[PDB]
Amino acid sequence: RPPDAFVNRIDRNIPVPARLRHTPVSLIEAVNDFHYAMMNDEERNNFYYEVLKKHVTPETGVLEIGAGSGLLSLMAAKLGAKWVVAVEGSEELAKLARENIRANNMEHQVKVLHMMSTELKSKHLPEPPDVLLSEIFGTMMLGESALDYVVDVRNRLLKPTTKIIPQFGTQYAVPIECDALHRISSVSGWRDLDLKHMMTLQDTVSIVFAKHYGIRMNSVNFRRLSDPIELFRVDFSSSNRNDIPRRKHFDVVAKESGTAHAMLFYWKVTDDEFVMSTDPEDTVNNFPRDMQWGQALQLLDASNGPLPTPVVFTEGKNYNFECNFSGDRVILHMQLC
Amino acid sequence: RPPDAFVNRIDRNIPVPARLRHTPVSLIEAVNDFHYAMMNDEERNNFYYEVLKKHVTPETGVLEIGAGSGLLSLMAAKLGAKWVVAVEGSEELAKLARENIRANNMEHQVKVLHMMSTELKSKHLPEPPDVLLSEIFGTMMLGESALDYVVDVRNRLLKPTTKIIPQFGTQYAVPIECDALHRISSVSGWRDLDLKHMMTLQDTVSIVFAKHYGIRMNSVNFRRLSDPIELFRVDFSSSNRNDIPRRKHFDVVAKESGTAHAMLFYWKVTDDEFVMSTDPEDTVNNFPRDMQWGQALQLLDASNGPLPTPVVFTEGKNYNFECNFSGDRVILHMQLC
Ligand SMILES: Nc1ncnc2c1ncn2[C@@H]1O[C@H](CSCC[C@H](N)C(=O)O)[C@@H](O)[C@H]1O
Ligand SMILES: Nc1ncnc2c1ncn2[C@@H]1O[C@H](CSCC[C@H](N)C(=O)O)[C@@H](O)[C@H]1O
Repeated sequence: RPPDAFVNRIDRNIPVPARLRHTPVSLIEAVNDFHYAMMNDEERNNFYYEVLKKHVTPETGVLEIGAGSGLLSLMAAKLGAKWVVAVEGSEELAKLARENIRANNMEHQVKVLHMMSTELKSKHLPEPPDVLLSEIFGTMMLGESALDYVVDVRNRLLKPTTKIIPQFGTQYAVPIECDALHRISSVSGWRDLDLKHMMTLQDTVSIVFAKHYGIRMNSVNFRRLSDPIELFRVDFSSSNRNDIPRRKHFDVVAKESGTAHAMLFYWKVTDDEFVMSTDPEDTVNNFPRDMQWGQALQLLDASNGPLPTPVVFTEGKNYNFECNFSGDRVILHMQLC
Repeated sequence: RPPDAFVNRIDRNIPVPARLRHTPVSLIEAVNDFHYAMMNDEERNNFYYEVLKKHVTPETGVLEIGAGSGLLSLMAAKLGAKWVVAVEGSEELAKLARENIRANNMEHQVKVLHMMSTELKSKHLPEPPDVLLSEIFGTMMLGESALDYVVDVRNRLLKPTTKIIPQFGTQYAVPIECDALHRISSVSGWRDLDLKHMMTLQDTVSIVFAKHYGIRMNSVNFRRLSDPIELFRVDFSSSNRNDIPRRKHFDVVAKESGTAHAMLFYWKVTDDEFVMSTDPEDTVNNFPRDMQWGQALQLLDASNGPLPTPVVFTEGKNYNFECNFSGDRVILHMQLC
């Protein structure tokens, strides 16, 4: 009986079926919160299948960072890989991956190791892999430290001819007007009652996932006020942290007049002709993707006064933004200068 | 300098304006996550204004449970209340309420006490109030223990003629088919790869807010498969916990054929002719309400087998559900029998 069995925190008058009772709550939460949505992103699954298909042969050894359900590792095995090893940091997700492997009679082909990729050593593998596979992207592309984890494996366990899937990733930002977002992130007053003091607290610093607001970008009216800003691009086979500056400046030309309530962040990952994008334009008919990755938002303050100042764009004018990054390049912030 | 100053957990390369720097993170989170949306629910504000208007005179003393921003207490003062006392459990929200009161020059009329209502005593008030006011409703109506807190004050601090605002609340449930929800809460497979084992973990126990899924009910296709089920009704001036059974059974007649993926929960609060509803039908044009309260969902399992069994409705047939409550009546669960 696990100390964190699901049944423990449920009220004793509420029924819990046997299949859930003694399962750790953390696993039920991970699968219900994330994994069903991931597995229903058919375009994501197809992207990985098509890219793997270009590379996997009976002679190809495949290493995956982050087994999860085991789906992508199962794909590599389906495609006839020589061997597949997947690392998974979560003990319970590792067990679950093994169950899915068992269900598809592939225990002889796919091995799941419970460990973080940082702890993986050459002795844990039959030989250096021909393919390195991962899907550890966040709502922000590098949100789950994809670059750092791939770099660590790339430095230590691969060989010169190893194909890293996926190869490329680009993080974008675009200033947007969005009245729905504005109405849940600001206030002025109610009739003759002044509530402007509430604005002193407006969080124009944090990156917040659209999901956290309760919003799906594809389901509200918003306007992109400029062409997309490429914040940075990485090649997972060659890039390092220092390929991304700690501070960058961008000249943003307004294509539309309006209020830039927020910066909208989305990304695009590619490998040869195949593309995995979180641009709302590309996810109108991909509800599971909008639920699993969605997009991120940072509210914009034009200045540093006692109250936030709206960022107002006039068509045809230039707007300079300073982008600051954390050391690991995971956290960023856009400030009008 | 507070130990939990907002600036503390922000990366040192990311700018933070003075207005945010030394403010406790908990306050910034509460206001950004909840209070802007609340304050932009114009129908909620109008409901309270109109009900207060029926009762508040220069002779009326008003007690509010839960000051928050201070908006509703400010309304009572605007309407010319004799005196207004609002309790607020959060020290920082109490301070914020006081700031809003100051901004509207009403410090002589509205007093905010930092305490939970359970700690409020007769000596803290000028006299027993003529009006008790609260907006402590959750996504589930009793989710923030509204009944318990009102009952405690009602037992101790009021007088026979005290008007309790709002008077009535009714919690509803309705079985729904919703393909979008289904696609982020289930899986069967991917091509020839069997993923049915993942279904052993489907959480058909928890009440989960639509917001948590990332979903807004008014923005996805869903079908109500029966008339609404009234789970319980309360009169805040008279009801107690034992007016709600610990277990209830409901006969639900299918009006439509389809799969009942989930029970959808919403509520309606009334006082005389005025209504505050979280039924999606009533919130199509109230985005802030859908963001602040929204609706709740419980996934349905027809049985207690090793895998979940879909609940399938055929038009014209009867379906029996057992509703179990926690002791405080805050948590409930619907099970097909
Ligand atoms: N550096 C690392 N080492 C091992 N596991 C990791 C990791 N970073 C993330 N993970 C795990 O990787 C998974 C990412 S999501 C699962 C992806 C899965 N292969 C699929 O495509 O369907 C999570 O289960 C997480 O626990
Ligand atoms: N029993 C209780 N005693 C005191 N404060 C409470 C309470 N239950 C909830 N609260 C506080 O009540 C507030 C509810 S939301 C704020 C409502 C505000 N009066 C408005 O209508 O705009 C929160 O700030 C919460 O901290």
